[PDB]
Amino acid sequence: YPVPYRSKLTEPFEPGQTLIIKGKTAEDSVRFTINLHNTNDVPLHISVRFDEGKIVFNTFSKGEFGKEERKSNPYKKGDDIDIRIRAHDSKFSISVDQKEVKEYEHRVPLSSVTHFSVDGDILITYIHWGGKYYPVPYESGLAGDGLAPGKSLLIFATPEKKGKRFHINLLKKNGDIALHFNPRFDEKAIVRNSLISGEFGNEEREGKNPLEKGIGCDLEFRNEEYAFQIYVDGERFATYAHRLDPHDINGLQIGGDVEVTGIQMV
Repeated sequence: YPVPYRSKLTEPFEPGQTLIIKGKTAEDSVRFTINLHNTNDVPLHISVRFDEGKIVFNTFSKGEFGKEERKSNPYKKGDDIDIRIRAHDSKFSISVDQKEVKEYEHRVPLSSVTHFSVDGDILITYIHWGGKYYPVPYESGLAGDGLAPGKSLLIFATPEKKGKRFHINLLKKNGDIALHFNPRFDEKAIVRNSLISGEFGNEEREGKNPLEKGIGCDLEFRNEEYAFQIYVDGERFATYAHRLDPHDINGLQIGGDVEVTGIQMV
C-alpha cells in the first residue's frame, strides 16, 4: 500500500458493499483523503483533518466541489485509523473505528464510482472492498474445500444495539456443528461448543467478551491442524480444540441479533 494508492474496481460499487481503509498516522500528520471517483467526478470525498479536528465530506462534480458536511475527528495525530464506507441505495454510511458517525446522501450516481484513492499523511496497512446485504438468519454452503485446515473464515458483523445474543455455526454435511460460536451479552461471555449427533458438548466460555453492542467487529475463524484460532478485532480471543475431523466443514449458519456485512473465505 504505497501512497498515493489508487485502486480499480472490478464491477460497480453497489448497495450493500463496504470499503474498508485502515492505516497509521504520524505525530506531524496534517490531513489524509479518501476519494471514491471515476475517470474527474468524485461522488464521495473524505478529508480527515488533524489541523481542523474535523472530517469533511463532499462531492466533486462538474468540475467543482459542493457544500461541505462535517463531523468531529475523533483521531488525535498519531495512532491508528479505521474508516469503513458502506454504500446504500440512498446514502453512504461511514463508520470510524467501527462506530457509525455519518450518513452522507448521494449527490451524483453511485454507479459513477469506478475507483478509489487514498492519499496524504497516512501509512496504509489494510484495504478491502466487498460484502453485500447478508440476510440474517443466514445459511449457505461453503465453496468446495469448505473451511479446511490452513483456511480461515472472515466474518464482518455488527451486534445489534438492542440485541442480547447471536451465533455463528460452522457445519459438516450431516448437520453436526464443528464450532458453535455464541456471544451472549446477558452473560458477559462468548460460548463455544460443538453439536455432535444431535447433542451439545461441555461449554467453553472463558474469556472477556470483547464485543460491544452497536459496534462492528472483525471475526476470524482460522482453521488449523489441532484447533480453531478465533480472532476478534485482530487479537486472538480463544482457541477451540477440534472435537471433529476438521476437514469437510462446508456449512455456515448465522443467527440471532446480528447484522452481517461481510463474509470472505481465505
